[PDB]
Amino acid sequence: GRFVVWPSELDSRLSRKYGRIVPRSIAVESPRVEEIVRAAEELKFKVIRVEEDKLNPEELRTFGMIVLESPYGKSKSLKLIAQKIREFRRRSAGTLVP
Repeated sequence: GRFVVWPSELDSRLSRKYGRIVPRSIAVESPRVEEIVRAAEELKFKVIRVEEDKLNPEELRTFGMIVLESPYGKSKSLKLIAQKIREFRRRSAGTLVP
């Protein structure tokens, strides 16, 4: 259905109390809004709206939200998005370790 994606929800750097929803091993480090949008697009989700606000200032320096429509539930959608981002980054780096 339609739901919002907040980068913290799939960020492996974070604890669950602080917002991570996705299992630790599936989550990716510092998911960027642009990465989430591209992942959603590759998964053929419909991107409704993207908001990104960067303000000169700590943890509130960056704000980002993506409104998506997916054929799947939010939890499954988030897992697929996280996996797609990992795949993206690996493709670009072309290497496993630094």
